[PDB]
Amino acid sequence: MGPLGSPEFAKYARALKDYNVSDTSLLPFKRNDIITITFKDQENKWFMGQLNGKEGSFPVDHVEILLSDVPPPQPVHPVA
Repeated sequence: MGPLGSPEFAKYARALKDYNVSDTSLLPFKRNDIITITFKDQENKWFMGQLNGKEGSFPVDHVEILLSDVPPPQPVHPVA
């Protein structure tokens, strides 16, 4: 064994709580939300994800990572 070859990566994520952002460049959402990880950033600080017509970023302080890439049961209600 020379180089470390291991399956250490991600694919999907689920917001653990509500997140807010103020810069027209982030991705705000609510608890229990599946954040479709579209592009990892620091794999520890910020994360580029997107969901219901939303695409931006969010800190790891409130988002889990789903390696199995399985779609969990999520609610759907467009606020008006």
